[PDB]
Amino acid sequence: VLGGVNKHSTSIGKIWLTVLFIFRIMILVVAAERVWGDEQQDFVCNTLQPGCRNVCYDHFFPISHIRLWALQLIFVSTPALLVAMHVAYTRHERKRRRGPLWWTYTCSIFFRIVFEAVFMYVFYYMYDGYQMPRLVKCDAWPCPNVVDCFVSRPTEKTTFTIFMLAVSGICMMLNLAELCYLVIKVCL
Amino acid sequence: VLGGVNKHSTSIGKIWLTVLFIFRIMILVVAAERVWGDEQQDFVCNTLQPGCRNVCYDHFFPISHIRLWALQLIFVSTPALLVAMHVAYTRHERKRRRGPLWWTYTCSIFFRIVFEAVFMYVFYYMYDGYQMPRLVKCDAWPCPNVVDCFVSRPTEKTTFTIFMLAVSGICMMLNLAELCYLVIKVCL
Repeated sequence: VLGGVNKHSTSIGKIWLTVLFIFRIMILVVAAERVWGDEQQDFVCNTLQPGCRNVCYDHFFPISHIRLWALQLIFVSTPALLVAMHVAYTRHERKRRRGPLWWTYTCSIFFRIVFEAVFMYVFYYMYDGYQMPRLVKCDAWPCPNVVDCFVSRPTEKTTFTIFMLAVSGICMMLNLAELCYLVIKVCL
Repeated sequence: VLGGVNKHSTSIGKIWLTVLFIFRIMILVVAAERVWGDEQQDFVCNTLQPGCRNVCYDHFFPISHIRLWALQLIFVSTPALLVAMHVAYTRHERKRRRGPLWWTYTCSIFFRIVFEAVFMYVFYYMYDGYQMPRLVKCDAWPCPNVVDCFVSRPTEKTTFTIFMLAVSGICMMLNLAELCYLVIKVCL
């Protein structure tokens, strides 16, 4: 909350973006330890081959969904943290002894859009959609031929994937609107 | 032994065919209860699906090898048994009150060749050779995808298959030679 206020921030940055960020954190907290807790423990494969469970789970879930969202939240909140420290350092120096603050705030907004876009592209490149399947067919060594494996709670995981994707898309739109608001105001 | 002697039988029928028939029976006796005893019990499939062991074994071994050879021995010894009863019935009637005996003996030889050839063709139509595989890949319902299954004692079963096939082929040749001996003698 505190690390989201600047003298150049409009109502969108002060209120709507701050609420959405808290919204994403709250959803992640309630859906991490309980929904994705038994992702590998309850991954059931129809085989007698030792080691097939480990390789098939790792093949279809190279990075867990909750870990991807945790990384995204850390990345998109870094530019806001950098701006706050720069403000304090400048405020300390000014007392001791647009402008520079305008460029730092504008640059932070640009990096928030880039980090938001990159993480959703990685999601689509890696899981080709939002729908988690009930069944996966795995043929990696040492599994013989093709082995059927069954995912834990596919429907609940699909529902939360839609929530995070939708809010992330809304956050990118709000950041874009704020960037356009600052550019046109200084230009015209 | 007794049911293999007729007044029209040459040395081949009296000696060589009788020894070969005893040879096949002796081999079958020592190789039935011990080599094929655990054919299904030691049939191991790499799966957790219930019922996959039953359907895959039945798919690849519709009739056991030993049961096929037992049926063949019964069939090829039937014409010899029929001839012996006809001789006793004729001998009883003659006392009570070439020729007919020549045709009965000749017909029995012809049926022995036919039964021998039919059972060998059935073996090749059903198992496409004498080599028993170590591994069979089975995809019949309810087995998921393709399941690996492992045969019990494939090498020992292959060795006895060669023995029975070789002796059956020799028995067919000897029967053919005896048939030609009788035909040319009566013709010329």
